[PDB]
Amino acid sequence: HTRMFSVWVNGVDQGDGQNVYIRTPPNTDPIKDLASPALACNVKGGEPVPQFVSASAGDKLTFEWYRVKRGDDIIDPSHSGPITTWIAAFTSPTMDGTGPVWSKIHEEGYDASTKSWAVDKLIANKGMWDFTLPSQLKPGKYMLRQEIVAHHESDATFDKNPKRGAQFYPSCVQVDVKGVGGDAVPDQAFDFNKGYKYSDPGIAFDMYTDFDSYPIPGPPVWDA
Ligand SMILES: OC[C@H]1O[C@@H](O[C@H]2[C@H](O)[C@@H](O)[C@H](O[C@H]3[C@H](O)[C@@H](O)[C@H](O[C@H]4[C@H](O)[C@@H](O)[C@H](O[C@H]5[C@H](O)[C@@H](O)[C@H](O[C@H]6[C@H](O)[C@@H](O)[C@H](O)O[C@@H]6CO)O[C@@H]5CO)O[C@@H]4CO)O[C@@H]3CO)O[C@@H]2CO)[C@H](O)[C@@H](O)[C@@H]1O
Ligand SMILES: [Cu+2]
Repeated sequence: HTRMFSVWVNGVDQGDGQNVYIRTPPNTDPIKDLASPALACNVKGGEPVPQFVSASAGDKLTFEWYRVKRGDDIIDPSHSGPITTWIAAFTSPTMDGTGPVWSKIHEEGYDASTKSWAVDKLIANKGMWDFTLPSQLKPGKYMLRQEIVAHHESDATFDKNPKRGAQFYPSCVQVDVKGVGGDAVPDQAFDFNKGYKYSDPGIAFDMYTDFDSYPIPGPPVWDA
């Protein structure tokens, strides 16, 4: 259990984002049903918030996460798994992030050298998660989506044991991308309800064995 507090732009906190520029769900509960409309932007994903983060293409962004209170333990260390970041054009305000619209822009999963997960790193860096807005990206509004997947109970699938299964923690942020950017339009058009399946070995994943690597679900990072 976890959710986002604010976004930082080149190391500058834009201030509490919850129901401002983040589509903040009412609590920290996980999505587990891969058929749920909420898989994409969580439980209030379809409700506009009034603001957009201001950034230029190429800018470094930091997503800041918390569990109960800002600056706390962030998420339970049991909750090992990867952290992926996505982009989609802002089609209309009542978009909810369903359909074939997403391109993946960053991922960290399992680092075998350190035996460290993305989540272990999120914790040790106090809920701060960094990535870059592609410098080639075309100026305009987009939704960013960033997702912690936790695998403490991914050793079964939800469809077989509803009391278990992988847990998805998606956060969608509204961003007005300015500066020069380039001509890149995100064009992987990945659909989460279609594209995440119980058969994916990055979902049906047993973290309680001697494993050497973790296959992160979805396409590779957008070639930009
Ligand atoms: O399978 C074989 C292997 O098993 C391993 O053991 C595993 C085991 O399999 C697995 O089932 C187990 O799972 C437990 C997790 O480890 C543990 O983290 C999890 O704790 C949850 C807890 O269930 C939940 O209630 C709690 O909810 C909080 C939430 O954190 C918090 O954000 C929210 O806060 C709200 C405030 O209260 C409110 O004031 C404010 O306004 O809103 C906030 C939210 O917006 O409150 C809720 C409820 O109070 O979250 C915690 C986690 O943070 O429990 C799981 C059990 O169901 O893990 C085991 C390992 O750890 C063996 O280890 C291995 O040997 C075997 O091979
Ligand atoms: Cu949890």
